[PDB]
Amino acid sequence: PETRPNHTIYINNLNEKIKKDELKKSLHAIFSRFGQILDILVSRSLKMRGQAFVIFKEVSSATNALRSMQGFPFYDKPMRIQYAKTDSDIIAKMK
RNA sequence: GGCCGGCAUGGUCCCAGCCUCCUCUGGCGCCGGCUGGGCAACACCAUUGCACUCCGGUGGCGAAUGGGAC
Ligand code: NA
Ligand code: NA
Repeated sequence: PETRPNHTIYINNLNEKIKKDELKKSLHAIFSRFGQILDILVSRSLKMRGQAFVIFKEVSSATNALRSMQGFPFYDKPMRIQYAKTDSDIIAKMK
C-alpha cells in the first residue's frame, strides 16, 4: 500500500484517453509548486498505462506533493499517488 | 491502399456539394470476387498496472452528387 519516502512519487489511476505529451505537461502544470521536477515519465504500453513517475529533486517536495494532491481530480479522475518502490535513474546518478 | 470479373453508360470542361485507417489526373454508375501495409489518427474491448528499452488487440473501402456551359 505504501513504500518508504522516495525521491520519485508513483502516481497511478490517471486518465488513459489523454495523450502522452499533453498529460506530461498538465501534471507539471499542477505539480510545479512543491519542488523542482527533474522529469515526468509517462508510458502508453499495455500494463505501463494509467500510471506516471514524477521525479522530485528534494525529498521534502515529494513529501508535500503526495499529501496535498492525494485524491485530487485530474481529467475527471481522482489521483491515486504513492511513493516509488526504488530510486529513479537520475537520483541513482547522484548518490 | 493495389488487382480482377460481369453489366450498364454518347462524350470534354464549369459551379458548388459529398466520401475516407491508408496524398485533399485522389475518388464519387450497379453487382460480384482476389489481396497488402499500418495501428499514426478516430473508435471500441481488455487492462488498477513500479518504470527508467520502443512494444495489448480489433473495426472502419461494407464509402460518397445534383445541376449547368457547350
Ligand atoms: Na497487384
Ligand atoms: Na493502440
